[PDB]
Amino acid sequence: GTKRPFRQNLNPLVLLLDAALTGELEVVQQAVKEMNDPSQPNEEGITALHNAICGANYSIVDFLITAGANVNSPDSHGWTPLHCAASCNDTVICMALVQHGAAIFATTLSDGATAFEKCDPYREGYADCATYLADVEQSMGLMNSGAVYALWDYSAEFGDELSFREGESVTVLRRDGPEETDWWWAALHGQEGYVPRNYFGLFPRVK
Repeated sequence: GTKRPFRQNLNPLVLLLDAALTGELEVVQQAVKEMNDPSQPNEEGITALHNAICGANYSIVDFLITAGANVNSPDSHGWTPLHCAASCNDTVICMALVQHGAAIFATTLSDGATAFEKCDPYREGYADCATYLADVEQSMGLMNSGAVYALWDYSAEFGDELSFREGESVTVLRRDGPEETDWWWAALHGQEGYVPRNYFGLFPRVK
């Protein structure tokens, strides 16, 4: 025990990530106060919220979302918190993410899969989680008078596309245009144009 010298400047992120994973709510709470950024990723693109979800620590998921953890943060492989939650058929976490601004149509980096597609047919809760995510997919651009919330800036690359800012309420006019499966015809400040599905949530972010 003698030999190892003590560290004077421990990294709150390393403590946060470990706590989020093992299930140490109080450690996570103190670590969040300490640093600016709870949503800060490690090398792999893994956040407190990722670890909390894979650890199945519902109390820490809830605390991290409320404190304004990035519900859309992709890891190295383009897996969002919603992808991870779906892969465990975790309907309760899927609901909490969607309700705090998760992008239902977000696609992974390699092979371009949605959260719905990551549901595990050989584990409890498959039907419940698949049903929920498919219902959110259906509901998007239909609920809230077609209003959906931009989760990033976008710059039109053709004249029939709509530019928009992070946070802006965009109104979907037509979804199922057979001409585009990944794009909606939408309205913002009396402009009309195609917007990409995967940029939007059913609810806004927390600040």
